[PDB]
Amino acid sequence: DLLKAVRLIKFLYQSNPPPNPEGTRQARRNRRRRWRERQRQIHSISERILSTYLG
Amino acid sequence: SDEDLLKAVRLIKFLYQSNPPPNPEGTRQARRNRRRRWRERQRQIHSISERILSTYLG
Repeated sequence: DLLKAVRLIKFLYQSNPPPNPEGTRQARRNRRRRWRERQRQIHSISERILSTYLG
Repeated sequence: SDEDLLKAVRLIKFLYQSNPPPNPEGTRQARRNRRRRWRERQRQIHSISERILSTYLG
């Protein structure tokens, strides 16, 4: 069952929608920064899950 | 090094934050339909988090 892995990864990517363009300069910038680090989390996790299937 | 794990746990927290419990308003039938969708999303996040953490061997 690879399918569990792929649906999980799919779900992860679905869960980080673009950040809010609106608010103060710093609310705008802080949300971009948090979006980019969540995306790094999502990538690293996804890498790790697929690595269990080795390669 | 624990970086990969703390990374996982912060994302998991975000996942749970994105599924807040509902306010019990509207028709009783809407209230129950809405708690039901919430439990299914919450269960989804729960199982996702577990597989993520089990990936770290613990």
